[PDB]
Amino acid sequence: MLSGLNHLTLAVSQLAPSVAFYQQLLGMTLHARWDSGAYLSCGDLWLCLSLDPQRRVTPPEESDYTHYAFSISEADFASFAARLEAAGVAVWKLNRSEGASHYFLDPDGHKLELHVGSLAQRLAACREQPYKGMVFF
Amino acid sequence: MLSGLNHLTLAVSQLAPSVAFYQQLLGMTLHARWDSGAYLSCGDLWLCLSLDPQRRVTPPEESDYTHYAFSISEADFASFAARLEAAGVAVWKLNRSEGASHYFLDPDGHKLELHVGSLAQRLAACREQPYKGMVFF
Ligand SMILES: CCOC(=O)c1cn[nH]c1C(F)(F)F
Ligand SMILES: CCOC(=O)c1cn[nH]c1C(F)(F)F
Ligand SMILES: [Mn+2]
Ligand SMILES: [Mn+2]
Repeated sequence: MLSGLNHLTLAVSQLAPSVAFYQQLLGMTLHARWDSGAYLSCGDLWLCLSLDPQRRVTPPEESDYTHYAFSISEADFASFAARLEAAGVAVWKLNRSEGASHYFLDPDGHKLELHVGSLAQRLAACREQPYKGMVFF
Repeated sequence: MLSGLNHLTLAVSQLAPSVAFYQQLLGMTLHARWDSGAYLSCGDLWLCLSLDPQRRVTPPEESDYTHYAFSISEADFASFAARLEAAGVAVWKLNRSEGASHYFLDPDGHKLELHVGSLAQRLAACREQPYKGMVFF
């Protein structure tokens, strides 16, 4: 069967600023780069940045809710979010509808998130403050 | 410091067919559903389906290369690809890279992939045959 995400590939319009964002600003590990892409890791996540002439820099009001959340500890969350804010990283959402999260944009408008907590923790929180019509299996 | 992918959220235009696709066709575990979304798991992956009227059913020629690859063993790959083919799931690309890959579309046109092989396997292959302009770190 399927077991886990093998990799996440993000199309990027300009490779160098995107590599810098994920490696320098977000602290991911850069393993390789080439004329048309880069491979990074974030813990056990394999991230590929793929230079794509079709990628457009997309304002958040023009894209749907598809988004990518990265895990961060409760101890590190607030200072990392504040550092992104002070660095001028654009945002896309403010209301915490799914727990402790910070919503921010990459250089091409990919919708990213810092989140504290696992799926198990989110299900437990939802039992007390469920979403409308929620059923648990 | 970021420790991995916390969750992947896909915006969907119709919740019921998307739940059917990810749970029944792709075999992911459904943990909860509410009027506007669902939580599933696939190995370590936390997947959220979020009902979003802004989601367009998007032909693959009209979206960029951003895509989501799921892990499967080599031994299971061919029968899973055949299951998708029997279900009429469209393919958006042929494999031309190392490691088995099957490139398929979800009901809204999200670009998915089945892939066999890790980042370490890819890096080893690239060291032997580097892409144009490739540098390692
Ligand atoms: C850590 C300094 O970097 C930034 O503030 C920033 C903001 N957007 N991209 C960056 C980058 F690429 F330099 F990492
Ligand atoms: C793709 C090889 O280039 C690199 O790894 C790299 C890293 N900083 N700058 C480069 C450059 F200029 F070659 F694009
Ligand atoms: Mn989220
Ligand atoms: Mn891929």
